[PDB]
Amino acid sequence: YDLKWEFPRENLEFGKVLGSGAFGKVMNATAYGISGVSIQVAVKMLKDSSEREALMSELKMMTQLGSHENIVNLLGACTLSGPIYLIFEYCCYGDLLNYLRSKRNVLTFEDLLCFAYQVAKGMEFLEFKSCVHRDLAARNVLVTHGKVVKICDFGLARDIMSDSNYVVRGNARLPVKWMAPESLFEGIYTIKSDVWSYGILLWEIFSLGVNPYPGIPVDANFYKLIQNGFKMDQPFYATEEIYIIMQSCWAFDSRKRPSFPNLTSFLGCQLADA
Amino acid sequence: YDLKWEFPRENLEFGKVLGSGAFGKVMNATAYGISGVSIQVAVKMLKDSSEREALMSELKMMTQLGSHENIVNLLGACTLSGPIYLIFEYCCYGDLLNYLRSKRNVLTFEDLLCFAYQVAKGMEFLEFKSCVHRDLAARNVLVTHGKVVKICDFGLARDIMSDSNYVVRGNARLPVKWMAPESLFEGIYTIKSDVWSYGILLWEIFSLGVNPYPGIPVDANFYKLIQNGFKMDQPFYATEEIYIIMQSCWAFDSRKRPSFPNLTSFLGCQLADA
Ligand SMILES: CC(C)(C)c1cc(NC(=O)Nc2ccc(-c3cn4c(n3)sc3cc(OCCN5CCOCC5)ccc34)cc2)no1
Ligand SMILES: CC(C)(C)c1cc(NC(=O)Nc2ccc(-c3cn4c(n3)sc3cc(OCCN5CCOCC5)ccc34)cc2)no1
Repeated sequence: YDLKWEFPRENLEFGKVLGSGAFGKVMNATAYGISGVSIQVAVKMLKDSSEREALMSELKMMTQLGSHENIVNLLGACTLSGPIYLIFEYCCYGDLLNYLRSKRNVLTFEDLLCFAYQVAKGMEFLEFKSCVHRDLAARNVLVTHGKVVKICDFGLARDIMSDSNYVVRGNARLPVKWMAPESLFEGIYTIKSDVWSYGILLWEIFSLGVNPYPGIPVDANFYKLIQNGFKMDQPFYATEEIYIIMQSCWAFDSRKRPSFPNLTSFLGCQLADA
Repeated sequence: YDLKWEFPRENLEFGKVLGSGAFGKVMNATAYGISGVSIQVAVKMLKDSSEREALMSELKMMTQLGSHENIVNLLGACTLSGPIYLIFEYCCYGDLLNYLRSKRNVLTFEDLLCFAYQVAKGMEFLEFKSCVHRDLAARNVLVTHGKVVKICDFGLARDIMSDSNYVVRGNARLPVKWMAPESLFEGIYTIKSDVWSYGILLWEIFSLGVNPYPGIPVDANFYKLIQNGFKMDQPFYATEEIYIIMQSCWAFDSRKRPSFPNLTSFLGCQLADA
């Protein structure tokens, strides 16, 4: 743990709560001298030592990572004289899933294309840094000024007990509709697992925030539907090209899916034309 | 049949034979006053009235079609005082399949990308004109000056009795490895059937002319292999992007394949980058 991250907690001026869960929360705050004179920041904190580490493990993970434009970037932390705080960039428009739903500032197709592009840029970065995201969805992407989007993970700051998209499977509560077959049936999580999730995230964007596999519940039939190769139909705001791209992320063989460098090229092409 | 097509057969100066079959042939010739003062042309002709029409039906089909750059274009015809001739543009480098094989003028990846692009341009044209090609392969594409490629059909000017890629199935001899499942199992031939063939043609280009499904013979197992969703692995000269594109042409559902306008956009993007 580098010392340059350590930020005076007294310089933090707390505002409203941005998200809450059973383990922890994300507050909004004003931080003096971390950038102007002060900026808006988002602060992660807890509310049990089995999770005092899971935060600390997130702390060292975010510092090793390095910054990217399409990632919620760490600015500082408080880890010495009191409770642990992780200080992030503030994304004033909240998560992408709600942002899309509320937009049903006017929203164009090219914006949709941009959102998709930036997320693939951000996952390309993670691929390079050799990370996997175990919960990649639209709800785990934030929106800031200038239609910029940043990938994040609420993790302990989301109440999964009351989120219907997290389904009890085995000794856990998982976001099943976003998960790859190897994840579901072998507990495997790779960058290509993320690619499958990205495909679902594309569906989320170009449906404008419709729940994946709409009208289909998560029961015994769903797992056999996925396992027999079921794929969603085209979402309303998808072009023909995008749907094909979206479909490649859903190859049952994880080896047959595109990489994120591939996805960035495919979507870069679409942006240049659109 | 418009009269502007009618060309004086005396103005034709015949050279070598460019292709032969059981029904007819394609001669090379010099035609005076059909364009310079004279040009090289390719002439289709027969060698039985059940095929005197199949040629005449090709004649009226090529005149209704209109010209495109990536199509072997009709220039004139002789249909009044003697045997029927159809006068086409001359493509001096022969068919694309041999051209690739002999190149194993130096050949670059971007040329490969261009070949693929032009063929999709040409099939996009046919799609618009509401035609299907029932035999789309690399062997049915010609190469001219400037690395330009033009789609064609030898048809009666190819000896299928001695071409191992035409397999006896039912009461016919068909190019099985290039054929879509609906074609094979329902006798259906649509523009999306052509899309599947285009996928195989891509494989041909980026393998540099390797026979599709190499090491796999056309027997009972092959039809059940295709029917159970078997797809070729990546050809040696394919990039990651191209393979994904190539794979979309092979969706078992014909409705899930890209259109040719789609393919042109996908490959146009790749050209712009490469
Ligand atoms: C990606 C990677 C590296 C794997 C990772 C990240 C990670 N860790 C994290 O991503 N941590 C983290 C950091 C910040 C946030 C976060 C949430 N919000 C903001 N930052 S800014 C914000 C603003 C919000 O609402 C504003 C008002 N809106 C408009 C009006 O209506 C209400 C909504 C709501 C939530 C919200 C979440 C998680 N650990 O690993
Ligand atoms: C597409 C559509 C509309 C469905 C269609 C087309 C259609 N009908 C047709 O496409 N007809 C047609 C017209 C021309 C040719 C043809 C063949 N060749 C040429 N034109 S120019 C040429 C030159 C060749 O060799 C030159 C020397 N090479 C280099 C040295 O080694 C030897 C080889 C060989 C073949 C050849 C084929 C078919 N009917 O419908």
